Amino acid sequence: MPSNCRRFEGKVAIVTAATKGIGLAIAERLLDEGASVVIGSRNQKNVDEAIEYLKNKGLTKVAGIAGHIASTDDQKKLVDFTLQKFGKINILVNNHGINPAFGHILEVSDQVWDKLFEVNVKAGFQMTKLVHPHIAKEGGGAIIFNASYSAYKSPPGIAAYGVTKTTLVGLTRALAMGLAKDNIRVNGIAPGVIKTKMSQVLWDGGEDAEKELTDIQEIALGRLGVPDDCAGTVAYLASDDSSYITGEMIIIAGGVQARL
Amino acid sequence: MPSNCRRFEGKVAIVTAATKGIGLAIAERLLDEGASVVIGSRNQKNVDEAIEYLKNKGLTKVAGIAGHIASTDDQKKLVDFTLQKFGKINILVNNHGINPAFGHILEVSDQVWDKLFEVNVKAGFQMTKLVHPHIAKEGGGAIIFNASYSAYKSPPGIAAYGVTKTTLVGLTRALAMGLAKDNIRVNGIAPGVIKTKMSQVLWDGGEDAEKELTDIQEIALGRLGVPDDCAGTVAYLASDDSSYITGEMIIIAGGVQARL
Amino acid sequence: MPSNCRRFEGKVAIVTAATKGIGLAIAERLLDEGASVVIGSRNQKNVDEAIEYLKNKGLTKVAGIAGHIASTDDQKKLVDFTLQKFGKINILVNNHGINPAFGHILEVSDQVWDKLFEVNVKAGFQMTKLVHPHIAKEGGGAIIFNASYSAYKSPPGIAAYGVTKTTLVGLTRALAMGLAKDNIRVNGIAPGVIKTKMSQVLWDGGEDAEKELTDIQEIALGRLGVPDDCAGTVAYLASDDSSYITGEMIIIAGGVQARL
Amino acid sequence: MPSNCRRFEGKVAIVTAATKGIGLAIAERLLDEGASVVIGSRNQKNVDEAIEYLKNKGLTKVAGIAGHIASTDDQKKLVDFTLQKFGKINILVNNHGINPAFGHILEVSDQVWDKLFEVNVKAGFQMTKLVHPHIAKEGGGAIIFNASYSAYKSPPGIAAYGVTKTTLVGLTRALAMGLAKDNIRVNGIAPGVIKTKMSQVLWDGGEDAEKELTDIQEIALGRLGVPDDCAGTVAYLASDDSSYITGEMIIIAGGVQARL
Ligand SMILES: NC(=O)c1ccc[n+]([C@@H]2O[C@H](COP(=O)([O-])OP(=O)(O)OC[C@H]3O[C@@H](n4cnc5c(N)ncnc54)[C@H](OP(=O)(O)O)[C@@H]3O)[C@@H](O)[C@H]2O)c1
Ligand SMILES: NC(=O)c1ccc[n+]([C@@H]2O[C@H](COP(=O)([O-])OP(=O)(O)OC[C@H]3O[C@@H](n4cnc5c(N)ncnc54)[C@H](OP(=O)(O)O)[C@@H]3O)[C@@H](O)[C@H]2O)c1
Ligand SMILES: NC(=O)c1ccc[n+]([C@@H]2O[C@H](COP(=O)([O-])OP(=O)(O)OC[C@H]3O[C@@H](n4cnc5c(N)ncnc54)[C@H](OP(=O)(O)O)[C@@H]3O)[C@@H](O)[C@H]2O)c1
Ligand SMILES: NC(=O)c1ccc[n+]([C@@H]2O[C@H](COP(=O)([O-])OP(=O)(O)OC[C@H]3O[C@@H](n4cnc5c(N)ncnc54)[C@H](OP(=O)(O)O)[C@@H]3O)[C@@H](O)[C@H]2O)c1
Ligand SMILES: O=C1Nc2ccccc2C1=O
Ligand SMILES: O=C1Nc2ccccc2C1=O
Ligand SMILES: O=C1Nc2ccccc2C1=O
Ligand SMILES: O=C1Nc2ccccc2C1=O
Repeated sequence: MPSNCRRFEGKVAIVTAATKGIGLAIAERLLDEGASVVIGSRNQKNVDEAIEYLKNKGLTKVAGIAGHIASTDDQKKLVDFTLQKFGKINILVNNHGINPAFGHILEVSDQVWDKLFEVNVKAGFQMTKLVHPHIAKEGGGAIIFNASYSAYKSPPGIAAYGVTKTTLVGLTRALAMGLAKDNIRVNGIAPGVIKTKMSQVLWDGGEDAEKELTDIQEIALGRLGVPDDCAGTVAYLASDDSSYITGEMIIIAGGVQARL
Repeated sequence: MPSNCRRFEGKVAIVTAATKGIGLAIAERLLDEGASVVIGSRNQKNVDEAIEYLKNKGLTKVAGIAGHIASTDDQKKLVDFTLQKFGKINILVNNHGINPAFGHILEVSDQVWDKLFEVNVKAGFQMTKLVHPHIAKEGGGAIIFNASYSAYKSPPGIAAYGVTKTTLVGLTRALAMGLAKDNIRVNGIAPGVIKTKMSQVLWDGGEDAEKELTDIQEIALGRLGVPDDCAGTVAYLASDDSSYITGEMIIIAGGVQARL
Repeated sequence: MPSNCRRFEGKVAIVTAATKGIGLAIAERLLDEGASVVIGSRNQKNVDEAIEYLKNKGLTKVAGIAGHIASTDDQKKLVDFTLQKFGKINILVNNHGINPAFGHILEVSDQVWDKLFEVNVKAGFQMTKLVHPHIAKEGGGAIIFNASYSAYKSPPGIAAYGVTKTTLVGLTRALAMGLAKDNIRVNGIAPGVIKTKMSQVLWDGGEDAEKELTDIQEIALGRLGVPDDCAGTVAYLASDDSSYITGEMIIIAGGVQARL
Repeated sequence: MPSNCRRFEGKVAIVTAATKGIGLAIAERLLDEGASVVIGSRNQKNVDEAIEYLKNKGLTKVAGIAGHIASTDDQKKLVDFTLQKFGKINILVNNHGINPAFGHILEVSDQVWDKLFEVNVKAGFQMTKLVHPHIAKEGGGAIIFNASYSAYKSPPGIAAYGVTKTTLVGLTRALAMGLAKDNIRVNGIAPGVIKTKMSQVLWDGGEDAEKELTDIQEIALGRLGVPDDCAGTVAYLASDDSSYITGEMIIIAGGVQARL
């Protein structure tokens, strides 16, 4: 698990929606590598539990602020809080996304459609616009989007959600092309089924949904992912180990095929 | 030009935003192949001129209705008008899209962002939901989305527009997967620079912008596209000549490379 | 059904390996649209039977020559035979491909590896080099490669074959970029499971084994392909309906997902 | 800079063609992270100079063997030499590739065509077959292919080389799917223009010819690559930081666009 990598000493990262699951694993890895990290999520109780969990592991250069990531008020509070705590921003990890609908795409109301894009796409664009001048001031940095393997392979039941993740592939690229002038690299991850609360539904009940879903999605490595399976990639994408990489998506899905 | 193809006798198609350019060329080709076609656009004057142009060529199985494609009132009027005129719907070509912004993606306001998705993505989803039961009643049919090569290669100046076209690649796929049960095939085109009013800006002033832009985009075939360059593909995708093809995008850009 | 399309009057096409299955369906469609066609395959008896099958349908502008498509002697003879019979070449359809191996990729001998590339890739490159000056002399034309959906989704059992089909995606593109100067458009089809002798092992077992295979393969349209499912696309790709399209692959797999 | 990463203590890697350029940078990075590495190339003098360069930096867990990577005799000797020196193999980096041709694809002789595939593809397949039982014996490991961004964007002048790199995208995938059972992850890098002897023709001309090339190549980050730009990615792909990732290609081209 430990890499002795210390690629983030003197860096400040915001990780949105990072009190559980993938976002929390990302924050932990950045802290392990020397970063200062601000995490956010809606519920102060989750912020508190996450901060405690991290500080119990000796990861103390972390602060947390509760807010709704699609609230323009709360977006500004998150960015300003980061500047107040640590004085600068180098890295933004847009990890937020909602998956509330489950059903046929024809049954997605216009309201739910707009809400999916508001939280899953627009809020990441808004957060990028807010952090941009601060990252640019440091001479550059990194922005990472957490999309989904469903961006490439449209899934049943949550297809509208999948479309918003396709959108993030394009948004990642567009911001990469537009922010290169500021030496800000924009990349993304596209995780497969990761065992978190959002995907609990699918794989509920041990091996039965954890063994058929395994080879129903066609996962070559024969297991579902865990949150930490995303952290090494985000750390790599935010570090100088990827200094010549921008605009790219890395699929983290155990070998499931959906593009060349 | 004439193909003697008559693949659409007894079929009814809606082509949105089809009084000029690509949409009008699509409607003309479907009419040439025996279809009944309803065209729409915002301005009644454009509807009138398009209907006249078509009827002067002997293409008389066409009707037109003016409306804003992002108005839910006007969407219902367009679909109901088609059912009133021709009794059924077999084919929907979502050709509408706006490109009002020009500038850096960081300067796209949240309002313009939402408007781009409302017209370029949501309205096509809304039109699909409206026509779906009618196409399904005929035993199946075709829905075609006009995306853009900029869905794959993020362009300068109109990057936000490009992201909405990336979205349509995903929406095309999602609807293909969800509407297969009704034998409704959903595919798209992704045209490069086509010489229309929307792209007049770029290639203005004869060969100078029509010869440098030619090999500034890197077009292997050494010329810009024209609206009719899209019609053969849409006709193919809506016909039984593509009866085993769904969920796919065809790039119509004269050999510009942006995916494998 | 007929399309009544007649897009190929006065045109000459070579279709390789076209005495059965997909190649024969392609040849038949071009002949139906007015073309003169030369077909070939190894076995003179298959040539005879194909020619008689076609001529019995009134498709008499056809001629056949037996040869091995990877033999440089036979390649020259096929091209010269076409020029002698019909005076020119406008269109080459590289339909040929073999898959003798079935098993794990690690058990593919170096010899079988090289043979797969010799027939499935090199022979299409060689045929392209031979026809090129003749197509260029007519002011341009079309070359179509029959790859496979396994070019994008690596299959079990025939993975090495799949790699040769990935190669053809690249070769189609490389030739498109290099022959644009001559107005020769190079595109490809990437069929899914098409019911022919080559794929019989997968789908033989009655219409229930097929229905099972469509669910395993995740074919949205719920059926296997047939050879004619490819013919309309090749005709479209070889016609002026695709005159602004080069370097592209069209997946013909009933909605199986393997790229955006 | 250092990363201080130490992810490879007790691991053994083979890096092919690794006495200059990208391969040497990869070997150096693995050694810096604690690995034992075997490097090879044709010329004993280059092996000597690479070994001395490394040992002068204190990287002494390295050994070298001269051989031709497409020689089955030399392939066996390279693998057996690694086992004799270090007892095991965990990691194979297939870095080798040649491009002797420059010109139009139509002028590539059949012989040069076959030689391109022999070195650039077949030798990596052969090396994979040789190392596989040894990596599998360790409970799994990693194989990395160095393809090229020209696998996705067909280049002028070296199109045939580009096709061999498209092949490697497919081969990486096929091997990923087939070696998953052994917990062997197979991934690839697809570098853009990296400043090495191989690419010198393109970028030699001073830091103004380079700046010009970055604009022609449309490199968002505005500079050419260097060998170390590849090393962090290979190390990441070979480490447990990518333990849920197999079958993927990472483009390392400073933001040049050629797939979604
Ligand atoms: N797990 C998977 O299968 C999977 C696969 C592909 C992609 N992803 C992506 O990974 C990301 C994280 O998913 P996860 O599975 O790790 O979820 P998770 O374990 O349920 O974590 C959710 C986190 O998001 C926070 N959150 C939820 N809504 C929020 C809002 N409106 N504003 C701010 N924070 C919010 C939650 O805290 P509060 O409740 O306190 O707000 C919590 O910290 C998502 O973008 C998802 O699309 C997940
Ligand atoms: N030309 C290109 O370079 C290019 C490249 C890639 C993709 N595309 C796509 O092709 C499609 C058509 O573009 P085009 O270049 O052919 O445009 P165009 O020639 O300017 O045609 C525009 C058509 O859309 C109608 N329209 C505009 N806004 C509308 C609205 N809100 N509701 C209903 N109709 C509306 C116009 O009529 P009214 O003014 O009367 O409404 C007209 O009929 C678009 O989706 C575009 O994104 C174009
Ligand atoms: N069926 C599928 O599921 C499927 C899917 C994707 C792609 N494809 C591709 O479709 C193409 C055609 O295959 P098919 O499925 O139509 O097979 P098929 O029905 O078995 O027909 C194969 C044809 O190729 C000829 N042939 C075989 N070896 C030859 C050689 N060395 N030289 C010249 N002709 C030769 C055969 O005739 P002779 O025996 O007389 O030579 C026969 O006419 C292939 O490239 C294949 O890879 C097939
Ligand atoms: N540079 C670029 O722009 C670029 C871009 C994309 C991909 N790549 C890929 O990067 C890889 C490495 O190339 P590079 O740019 O680092 O080239 P480089 O700096 O010229 O190094 C090439 C290395 O390969 C060795 N080599 C050449 N032929 C060999 C053979 N038959 N057997 C064993 N070793 C051999 C050479 O040593 P000896 O002379 O002693 O054999 C040398 O150590 C290649 O696969 C290339 O296709 C390069
Ligand atoms: O996009 C997704 N595809 C998935 C498949 C399984 C579990 C979760 C998800 C996603 O969030
Ligand atoms: O998406 C687009 N990319 C373009 C390039 C040139 C002209 C028009 C367009 C588009 O509409
Ligand atoms: O698509 C394919 N289906 C197949 C069945 C058997 C052998 C090869 C193939 C293909 O390439
Ligand atoms: O990316 C590349 N840049 C190059 C320059 C010269 C030769 C080959 C290549 C590549 O594959």
